[PDB]
Amino acid sequence: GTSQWLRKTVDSAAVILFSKTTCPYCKKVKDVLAEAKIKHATIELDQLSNGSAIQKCLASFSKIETVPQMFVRGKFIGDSQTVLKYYSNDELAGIVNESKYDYDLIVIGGGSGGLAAGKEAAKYGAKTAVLDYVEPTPIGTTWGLGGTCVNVGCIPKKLMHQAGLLSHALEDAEHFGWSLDRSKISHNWSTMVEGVQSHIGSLNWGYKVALRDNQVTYLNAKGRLISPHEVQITDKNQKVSTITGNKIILATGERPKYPEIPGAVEYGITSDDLFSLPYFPGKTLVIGASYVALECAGFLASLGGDVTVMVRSILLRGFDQQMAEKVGDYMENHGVKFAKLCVPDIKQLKVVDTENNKPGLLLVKGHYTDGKKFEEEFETVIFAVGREPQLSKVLCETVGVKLDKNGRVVCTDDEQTTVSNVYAIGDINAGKPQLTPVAIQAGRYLARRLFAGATELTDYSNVATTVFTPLEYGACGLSEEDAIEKYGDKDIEVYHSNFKPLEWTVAHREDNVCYMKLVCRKSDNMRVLGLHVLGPNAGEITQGYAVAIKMGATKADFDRTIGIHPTCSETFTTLHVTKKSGVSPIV
Amino acid sequence: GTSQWLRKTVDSAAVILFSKTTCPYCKKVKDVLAEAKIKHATIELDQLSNGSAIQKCLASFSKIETVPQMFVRGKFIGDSQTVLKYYSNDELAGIVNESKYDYDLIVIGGGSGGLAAGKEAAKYGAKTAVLDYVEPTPIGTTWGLGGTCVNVGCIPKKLMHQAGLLSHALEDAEHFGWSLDRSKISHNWSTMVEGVQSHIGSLNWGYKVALRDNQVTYLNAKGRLISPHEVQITDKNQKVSTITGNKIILATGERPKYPEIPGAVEYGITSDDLFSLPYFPGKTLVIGASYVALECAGFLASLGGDVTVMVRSILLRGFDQQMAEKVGDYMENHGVKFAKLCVPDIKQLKVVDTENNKPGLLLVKGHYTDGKKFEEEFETVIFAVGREPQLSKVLCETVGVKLDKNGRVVCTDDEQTTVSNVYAIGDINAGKPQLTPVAIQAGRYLARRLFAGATELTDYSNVATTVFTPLEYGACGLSEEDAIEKYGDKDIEVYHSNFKPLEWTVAHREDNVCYMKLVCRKSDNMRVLGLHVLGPNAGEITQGYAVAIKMGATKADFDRTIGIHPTCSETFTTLHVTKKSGVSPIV
Ligand SMILES: Cc1cc2nc3c(=O)[nH]c(=O)nc-3n(C[C@H](O)[C@H](O)[C@H](O)COP(=O)(O)OP(=O)(O)OC[C@H]3O[C@@H](n4cnc5c(N)ncnc54)[C@H](O)[C@@H]3O)c2cc1C
Ligand SMILES: Cc1cc2nc3c(=O)[nH]c(=O)nc-3n(C[C@H](O)[C@H](O)[C@H](O)COP(=O)(O)OP(=O)(O)OC[C@H]3O[C@@H](n4cnc5c(N)ncnc54)[C@H](O)[C@@H]3O)c2cc1C
Ligand SMILES: CC(CO)(CO)NC(=O)Nc1ccccc1
Ligand SMILES: CC(CO)(CO)NC(=O)Nc1ccccc1
Repeated sequence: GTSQWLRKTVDSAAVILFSKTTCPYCKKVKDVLAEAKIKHATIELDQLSNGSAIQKCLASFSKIETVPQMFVRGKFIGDSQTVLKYYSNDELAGIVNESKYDYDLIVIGGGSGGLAAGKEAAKYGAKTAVLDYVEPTPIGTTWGLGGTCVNVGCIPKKLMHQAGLLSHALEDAEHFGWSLDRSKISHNWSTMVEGVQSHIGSLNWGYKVALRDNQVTYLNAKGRLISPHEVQITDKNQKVSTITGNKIILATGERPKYPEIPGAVEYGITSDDLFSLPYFPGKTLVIGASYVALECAGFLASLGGDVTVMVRSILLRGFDQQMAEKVGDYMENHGVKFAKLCVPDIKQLKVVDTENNKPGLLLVKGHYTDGKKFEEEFETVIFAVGREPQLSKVLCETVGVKLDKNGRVVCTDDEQTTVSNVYAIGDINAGKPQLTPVAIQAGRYLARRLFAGATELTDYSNVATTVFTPLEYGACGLSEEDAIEKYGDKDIEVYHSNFKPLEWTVAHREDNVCYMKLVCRKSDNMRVLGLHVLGPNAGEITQGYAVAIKMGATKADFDRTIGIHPTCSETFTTLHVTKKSGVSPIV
Repeated sequence: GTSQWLRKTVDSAAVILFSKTTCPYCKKVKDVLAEAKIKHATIELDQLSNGSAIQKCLASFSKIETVPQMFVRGKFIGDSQTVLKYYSNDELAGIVNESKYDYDLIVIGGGSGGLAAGKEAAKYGAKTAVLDYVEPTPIGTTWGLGGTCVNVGCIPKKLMHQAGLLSHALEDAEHFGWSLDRSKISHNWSTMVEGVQSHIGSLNWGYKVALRDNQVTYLNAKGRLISPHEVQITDKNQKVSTITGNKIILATGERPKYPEIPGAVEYGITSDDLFSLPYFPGKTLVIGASYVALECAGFLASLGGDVTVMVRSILLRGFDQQMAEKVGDYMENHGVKFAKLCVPDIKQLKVVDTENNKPGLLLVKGHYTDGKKFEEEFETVIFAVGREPQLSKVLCETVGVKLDKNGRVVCTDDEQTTVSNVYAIGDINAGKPQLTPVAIQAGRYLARRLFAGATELTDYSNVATTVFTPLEYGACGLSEEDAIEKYGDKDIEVYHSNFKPLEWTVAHREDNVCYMKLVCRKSDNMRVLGLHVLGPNAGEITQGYAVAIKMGATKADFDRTIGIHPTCSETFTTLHVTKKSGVSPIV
């Protein structure tokens, strides 16, 4: 396998040096390259147990067995004498810049995965271009470099969640002795939006600066792959041209869906529009039941809004349903109205006021499963009914990249498509968790395999999540129902408990609402298959346990670890009530 | 070893039944015991790989080899026929209540460890008494059942820390769009104290109820062990008497120290007085540099107080000193004044006003190492210069319990003292981390070994901690300097990074102040020896990683785990900058 690995590494690396840490000839080559500003990968054979065999395999390309050996785009360039010869004759820059293609890497899509991949590739001498374009929403909203998370996703959504959490901080502060009157304080939507957007703008700019400082070419242009190595680009002035690249990474993400009902596209909005909305939403209907639907409904209500969520069947399909029910129950007790077993069939009553920055007014008609009609007025209607790629705008069908029935790219476990120089990362990679840290790990690990000879793959199993609803829900591993489906009910033990944060005591909040559980496999030493927690700071609670689950933690490992007091997370270290026992989990 | 274990178990268990889950004769004995309200331990031999051998060893006491076999205080009572015989003749209650001693267990001290031990022991039929008495402070402060943490420790200190955190929540809420003016809001100390004390009172009462519901005898009396099995008690009316017990658990904790300078006892206070203080402290001097000193100084300043800390040498001796310096630097930038390299030499200017509930006024004189004099007026002076047991008030020297040079009890790894029926748990156990979850685990695990045949020991290694200063500091494992001392500098690699909470962006708080590091051992697969984090919610961040460290996590385990976004804790999953490299950790 050593020989297979070396051949793949030489063929794909842009500029790579084989070396040993103790060789002065290697040092002199490194210094020459560093003086001429030639970036490159380095593999130190004396730090690999397999290095003596690698040194022998090198001779298949170079006909020598010594170090240093330097390669450019699949071709042996020289040993120490040869490299210094090129340098002395001002020949080196020309050799290390010679390519069949304009770029070693073209990334189509400048989001979480695509930016991480392009920056990492450039570190190893890959001449890289990042393409990004933001197709405007139906009402015309657009934004800058950085993708869905930075502009219309994790970042603004958690900042608005923080604004909602502070409403309860203001309430709590009275009980802890502070002299404010919460009932006389109001929230200004546009003041919050301006602060959120000023931070997003600093991220847009920071990404352009980072690309420039890594020598990456940034093009604000729509990309379309028309053959394995050719990308057609259309710029802001509609000028069309073609660039070529050796490796291609598709990283174009998804966009929100609309239901096919009259008025939906013309009068409703999505999460794409919400985070820069110039007017306050007012009385709002959220249609949908995804984590996006519930997170948005949740902070709108905490800011003081009149909020309804219209649910076709269940909440958070695909998540543990006991946990999802507890999430929704908390929201209903804290102001959110729910129209259950209900679907929509939208009429405009008032146009948005772009002068006084005030919302319009809409009539929503729908129906319930019991036959009753739904008819109610709202100032804003938000659709959160899923997301999808539109790869037909990115990818000519004749190139030969295989898609699945949902239109996502079918990849091997190293992100390779059915076209061997083309790779896909992030939300468009079929079957993978659709999360920002996953896309970043995929893109960075892929760049190292392509251009630095790395072997490490991304591990997509047991990736932890957090839903940032008013009471947050964190999880890692299997839901209880999926564990029982896989192993049978007799092989599953579930430990659980309610708890109360210490911070809730003086504030007079609820006793037996926060909740956690460990779903375990009896016949495998009580292995922890899934961990679930409903409570404040659930993302901070969950993260560290994801390392232990990755390592195969059992119930005994949780028991022998001592808790930190006073914390919410410490309740995981002393769990003892099983579901099979029927004993109540309440405190 | 099976035979040794069985003999120890029979001798010490109060009421114990040997059984198999599938035996109907065992079931009938369980039902009779449950009807007569006789609590007991149960060991199911068919759930132990060693059970066939245990069944044979039982014959050394009973001369039979069948199940069920029932034992009371070291004596075989009978098989199924014999037990039902006693029940039918109204003889059973008399047999299971027969003892040489008043109690199977006496616990001296009703705190974290002592309450946990007494409640667990009672579950297995041990007739238990818990003794608790609170010696008043010099000014007369006293409190109810539950020990140091509940009354004058973790619980009130974290609630007052929460009150201080809310000051910054009020400030932040303006930037997130809320219409309050922080500069017009004040804090009322006594309103906060009343709420904190109402919660503590609910815990005092809940413990008395829990003891009553477990059939534990609670005596509010000072205990003194005068021989291995005799405890002399003095009650609230000064009446003296003697009770006897089979096993004794010493769990009496520590109390604050004072420096030996004029005026210290008469005019200063300690943490024992602070948490129920009827007047606001006003301009305050904290003398000391322990986690107690810095936590108290920190929340007093966040509530709006004029606070000075007087430091003899370093902060947080025994903790990682880079981390301790960052903690103190944050406090100094946020209002706390520090009198460095300074010691005190206290005069009264005004007596405390017990009518208008206002503090007095004090003159503090001291001196610096450079020869300058310290002289300044303060309304309150708090000493936080360490804590100590006073076991000469608990333990007659003739009993034979060995103490160390600091006066703590010298124990084996199962908490046994040099007197074989006497055990020590919690803060008075020499050499152990002095923390509430440690005391609870020790007491509960000990009760199960004494009265239910358990074998599991408490693991005191790599127990995680959190200091609840204004910016919190969490840790698990070795400090960097201790790791280098143990293994040498060439064998240690340190990965580190600054970070900024997303919540701090819109609030305009500091860029490169939060900080984390992983201290690793190169020659052991980059094993993580210590983890350290300075930031919000540091206790929630740290707890879950303590399970992975207990399991032997390496740097590779941290790398392959995916982060949760956006969280502070996720920065641990992507660390790459080493200290040896000299690259800056800033963002
Ligand atoms: C409301 C919401 C909240 C979320 N919250 C979280 C959260 O808390 N945590 C989390 O981990 N994940 C969260 N996510 C998911 C996260 O945003 C995505 O998983 C992540 O952004 C995926 O990144 P990506 O690189 O696959 O694509 P994207 O980030 O979508 O970036 C793709 C980019 O390519 C551009 N593009 C498309 N076609 C072309 C073309 N032809 N030419 C050029 N450019 C093109 C797009 O306009 C976009 O800029 C959230 C998502 C949403 C919608
Ligand atoms: C200010 C402060 C803050 C702290 N914060 C934390 C924190 O955040 N987290 C943490 O884990 N730990 C914290 N601790 C430590 C924690 O309080 C102790 O580790 C824990 O209380 C130890 O419990 P214990 O059972 O050993 O003794 P204690 O809790 O002290 O209980 C012993 C009891 O025995 C009584 N007693 C003494 N002598 C006799 C006698 N002769 N007869 C009868 N009764 C007697 C005492 O009055 C007391 O009620 C803090 C401590 C302090 C002082
Ligand atoms: C406890 C329980 C179990 O089902 C009711 O008994 N909760 C819900 O049903 N919560 C919910 C809230 C809003 C929308 C959908 C579900
Ligand atoms: C960065 C550094 C390093 O020493 C100063 O250069 N910090 C301190 O010294 N912090 C500190 C604050 C209060 C009391 C004691 C120490």
